[PDB]
Amino acid sequence: TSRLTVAGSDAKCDFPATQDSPPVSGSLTLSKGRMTATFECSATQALSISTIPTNIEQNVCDPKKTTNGTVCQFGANGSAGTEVTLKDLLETDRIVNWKVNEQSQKWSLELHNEDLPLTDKAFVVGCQATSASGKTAACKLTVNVEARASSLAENNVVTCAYGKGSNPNPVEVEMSTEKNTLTINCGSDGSLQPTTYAEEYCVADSKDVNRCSTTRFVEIFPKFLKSWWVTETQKRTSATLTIPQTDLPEADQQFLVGCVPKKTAAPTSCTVLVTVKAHHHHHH
Ligand SMILES: [Zn+2]
Ligand SMILES: [Zn+2]
Ligand SMILES: [Zn+2]
Ligand SMILES: [Zn+2]
Ligand SMILES: [Zn+2]
Ligand SMILES: [Zn+2]
Ligand SMILES: [Zn+2]
Ligand SMILES: [Zn+2]
Repeated sequence: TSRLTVAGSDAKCDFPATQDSPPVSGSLTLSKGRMTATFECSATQALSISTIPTNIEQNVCDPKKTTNGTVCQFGANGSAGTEVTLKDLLETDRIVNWKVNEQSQKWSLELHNEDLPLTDKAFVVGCQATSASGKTAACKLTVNVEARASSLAENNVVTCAYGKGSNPNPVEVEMSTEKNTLTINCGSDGSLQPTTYAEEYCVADSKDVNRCSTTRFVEIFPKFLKSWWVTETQKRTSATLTIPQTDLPEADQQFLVGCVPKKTAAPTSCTVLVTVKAHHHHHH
């Protein structure tokens, strides 16, 4: 016998059955503002509980990774893909793991903003209780992790993401004398748009990088040179435009670039709508 309870981002599995049974299954979602999941597994005195994967403090299951490394087993028959680390599933830099609560086992997973992926992710963890050749029951928990939002940071650095909820609107960016640079980071999941960004932009009227009509940058910046763009050379997924401060246009112009999911979780594109303000002192 198995029982799963879920309220917000806290899940509890509780384990004398009529017959045997598939894993009791449920889900929860982590995102900005709901960054901590908890998982508890408890059983009556005669049952031993294990987790799936066997070490939850090191690994989670990727149901998408089936051809593999080590398989995530539920019961004698069941499978939920393969063991991955969270940092690998999330494609992020910081080591992130479920943590045992020290003080009926319970675990906590706390994401930080920097842990939020560029694309929508899901993983699976579970508990299995074995009777004293013994009978099992299990709970299966799917945790969906929503992609970070595409965003603008100081010094006009754009972080693009591609999740279902990542791109409600274009990211609006101002350039002017005091703010004469633009950096676009597509990450390894994305590609700079237009592909010809070193010479061209997308006409801004579409407000959507997915509807990109290319036009030459010289048409709006008469002094434009290709050298105004520098691309990260090992990383061709980031580039920075620097308009020399005396070379800003004499009238306001607007252009669009961005990041599209790479020509191959990632349903949306990142549109960056740039307004170039002539005769503008942002801080004064
Ligand atoms: Zn942190
Ligand atoms: Zn921090
Ligand atoms: Zn990826
Ligand atoms: Zn062209
Ligand atoms: Zn002027
Ligand atoms: Zn100024
Ligand atoms: Zn301004
Ligand atoms: Zn400022």
